[PDB]
Amino acid sequence: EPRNLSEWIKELKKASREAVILVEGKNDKKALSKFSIKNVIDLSGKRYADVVDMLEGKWEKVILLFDLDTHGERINQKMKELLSSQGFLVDENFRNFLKKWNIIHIEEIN
Amino acid sequence: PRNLSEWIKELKKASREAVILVEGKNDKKALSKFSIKNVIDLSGKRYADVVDMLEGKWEKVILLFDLDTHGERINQKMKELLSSQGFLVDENFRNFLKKWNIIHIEEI
Repeated sequence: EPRNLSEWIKELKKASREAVILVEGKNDKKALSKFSIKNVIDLSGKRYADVVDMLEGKWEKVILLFDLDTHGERINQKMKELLSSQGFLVDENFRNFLKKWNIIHIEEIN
Repeated sequence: PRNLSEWIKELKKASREAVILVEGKNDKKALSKFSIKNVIDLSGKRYADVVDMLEGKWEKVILLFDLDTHGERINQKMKELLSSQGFLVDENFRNFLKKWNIIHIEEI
């Protein structure tokens, strides 16, 4: 749907009122904050189960936004499997959309 | 160490006296192939989980995070945390990789 990064960010912000965004680092969270996207959880420094416990009974959907490099893909797969196993709806549409553009690290949006 | 082979030999020796910290499970697996087993992977753990695992058991920790931006940030974070908690932090092995331009532990 989005034609450019600007529209992608607008759509992500709207979606963030209905689902939590998961990223790897604090800097990824900061980059999103600049675009007024605040409903974000950074994984580094947390057990995977900590994310589950934080979302339980509060959010049903999670938007996965890990980097598009090998490191990010492994984490993406791990969290996708974990969250789905715990009953959460996993949204990969936003991350998959970025695969068509020249970007690897979410931090690049800043 | 004069080369990567000796670096591995020295790291293995040092791993009997200090714990090695890496970012991922795959980095840990890579070291395991060289019979270096005293390694903790950070992904999936709270920074404080590492402190609790080492307290009273190990006094020194060898930092072996990748040299990329992601790795350097984690290296600085763990260096500051571990030192604040009383652990001796060893960056000598990692710095040798910097010298040989070895960015990822999995590359070894």
